[PDB]
Amino acid sequence: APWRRVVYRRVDLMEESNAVLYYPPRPIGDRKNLFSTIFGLINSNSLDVYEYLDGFEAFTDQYKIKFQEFLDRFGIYYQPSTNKNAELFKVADSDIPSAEVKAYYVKEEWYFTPTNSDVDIKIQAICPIMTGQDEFGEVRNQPLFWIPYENIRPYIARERVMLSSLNNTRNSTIDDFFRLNLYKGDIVKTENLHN
Amino acid sequence: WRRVVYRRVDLMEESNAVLYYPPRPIGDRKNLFSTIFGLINSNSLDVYEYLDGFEAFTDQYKIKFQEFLDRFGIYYQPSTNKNAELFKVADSDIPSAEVKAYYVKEEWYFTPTNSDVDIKIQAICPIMTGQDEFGEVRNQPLFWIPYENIRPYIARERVMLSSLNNTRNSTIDDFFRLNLYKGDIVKTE
Repeated sequence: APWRRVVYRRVDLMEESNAVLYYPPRPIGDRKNLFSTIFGLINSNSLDVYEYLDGFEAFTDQYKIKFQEFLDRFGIYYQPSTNKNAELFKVADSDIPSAEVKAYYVKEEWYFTPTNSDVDIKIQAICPIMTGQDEFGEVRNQPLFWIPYENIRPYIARERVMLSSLNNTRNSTIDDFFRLNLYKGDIVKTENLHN
Repeated sequence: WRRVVYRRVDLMEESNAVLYYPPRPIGDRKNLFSTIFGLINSNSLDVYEYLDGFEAFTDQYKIKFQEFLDRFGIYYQPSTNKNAELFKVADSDIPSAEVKAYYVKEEWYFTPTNSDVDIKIQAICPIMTGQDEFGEVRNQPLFWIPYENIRPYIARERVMLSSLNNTRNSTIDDFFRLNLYKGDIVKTE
């Protein structure tokens, strides 16, 4: 009787509708983009992120990202932290690949409501995709990790963003952008859920 | 004296086709990736995480086979004999046909003899080409194999080479040790 599916969408930050998640490419003054926010939150032990696996998502302790391994894997320069409670490592903004994350994978869950006869679309998780040259000169698109939407929601609910579709209200947040499905992207995968 | 050189070895090229031969195990004949995969599954080979910028052959970066299978979407089932294999993996799900290149890490020794450049293989990295869960075709370095770890096994793997006038005594170890592979330098340290 219940009718559910999982939909994965590729959200390109170069498109006007999604540009809000990219500006500024590197932090300027008080403003930073979504990736710079995410990176800062992982470094401050405020956000649990999970390994990108090809074919499924597992938000378990086994697949929880080991931040140092992540930094070493993607060649991000770091130094020891002078206060382990504030940050796991000392990482300068210029070494953070916030300008290189030009797309996100967005996992949604579609739920049929019996009484309403309508379908509810709810964001479940997001995955930043980094574009850049590897150590061997190859340009690669690399999904970095999965962020369960519940983990990031308290922080993006406190991040104000201007949206032309919302007539540039100063009350809209990044959480509103995702919850209200204001992002645009193509469906890259679908999975029917079998209860 | 020493210098680290990385070479991309394309398995499609005639000179390197011997490492790709056959794309999947034809009865008893298996290619280099199939041998590697089989040894990791039988707990006979230690392989290490591919890191962008450096190689660390330490316990911290040792590949965990199940995590590797999950990460690269290789279908597996529980093993019926844990002593022979960690997991039951069908040949069609083993990406032996999708590994069409390797990164080869070389140590160059130079001397004061003259310009003796002696090239010693240090490690190899299979590169898998294929579509991910989201339809994107990607080139993915899988892991680093220290050459010493694989050497005793590929020293027992016979291969026919036209450059060696098809002797039945040449091994895959000879192919690597004698620098019979061909490829472009992609990085120098």
